[PDB]
Amino acid sequence: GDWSFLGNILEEVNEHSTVIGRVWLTVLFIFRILILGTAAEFVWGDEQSDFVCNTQQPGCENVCYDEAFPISHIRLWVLQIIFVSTPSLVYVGHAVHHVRMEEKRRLEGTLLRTYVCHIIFKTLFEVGFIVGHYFLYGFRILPLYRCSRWPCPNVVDCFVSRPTEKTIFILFMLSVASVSLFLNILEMSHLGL
Amino acid sequence: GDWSFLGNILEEVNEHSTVIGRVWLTVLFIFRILILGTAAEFVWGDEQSDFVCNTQQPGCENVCYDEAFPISHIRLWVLQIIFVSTPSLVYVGHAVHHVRMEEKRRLEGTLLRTYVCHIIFKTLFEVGFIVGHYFLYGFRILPLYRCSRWPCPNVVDCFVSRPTEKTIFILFMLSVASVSLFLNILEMSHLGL
Repeated sequence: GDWSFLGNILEEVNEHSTVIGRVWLTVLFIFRILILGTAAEFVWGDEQSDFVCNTQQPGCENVCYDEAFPISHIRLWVLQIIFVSTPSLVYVGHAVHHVRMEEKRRLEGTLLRTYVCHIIFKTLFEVGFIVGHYFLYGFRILPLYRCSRWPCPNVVDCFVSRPTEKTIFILFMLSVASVSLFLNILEMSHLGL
Repeated sequence: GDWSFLGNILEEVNEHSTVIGRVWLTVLFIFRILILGTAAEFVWGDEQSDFVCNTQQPGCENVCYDEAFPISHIRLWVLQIIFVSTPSLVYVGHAVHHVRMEEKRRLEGTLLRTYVCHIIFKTLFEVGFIVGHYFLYGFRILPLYRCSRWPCPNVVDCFVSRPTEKTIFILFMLSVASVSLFLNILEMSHLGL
């Protein structure tokens, strides 16, 4: 997809942020969005097309693929990016609002609170998405999925496409998110000092 | 198949037998062999060809059909006929042997024992085949057979050809065999008197 607008706003943010914050935005762009667009999206391109179940029951493949993957990982990661970005948008909006107010007439006591809260919310969203991914899928995609969802007769064997590659990228994204967390915590500590 | 030779011998027997015995041979011919040849054999003609399993596993249909029907009913009935006929052959052979012996030089004390024993053995074979059929297949062929025999993945659904018609003929043959038993018992009683 096209991320140009979000990139515009976030680049604008870069100016109004801590050094750790600029590192965080660089990470967001390079190791999440770029990889999604150029590496991961191709990996999941044939997720359902090459999902194959050992049966001749009509509709069994559509229901078994939907059971194994209620939301695809790539879409989960899209949502994750958007939600961890939103607070930064809030903060830069507050900043530009104060700027226009001063013109009509940096991290002051008024902004500081908003900035800290935005770091806090980035952290909360990151942790939430990581936990949700863990419970939904674990962190490994196994090649065999056994499904007993109607209309499938008894339990059928279905086989996932590219399970090892998908696992590699799952773990890669997990690590990127953990790095984001570390950065957020160090930024809170730096402000504290 | 061609039953002409057995028919020759058994027709020869008809002369050397009790009235109940002639009824028994008439039953054997009309209600077992004729039906097999003209009715039942067509019913089971497509037993494996129209046996269908819901799977795309190669070899699953050959192993699931062999599990459901280790011996086909028609072949079981063939064997049954042959084995219940053998003792009558023994007895008529004994009779012709005594005839030739007398020529060189009816139910006497010598034959009577053999005759009674041959009735007894007809009865034993009939009972044995009936019991064996009961344990192997019950007396109803259900339309759905569920099979978990390698190479089938998990349990698969297989569907039998002509289950209701096959059930009708199963019960018909059971009844014929029971009539044979009643005849044998009445023949033993008649001799006893």
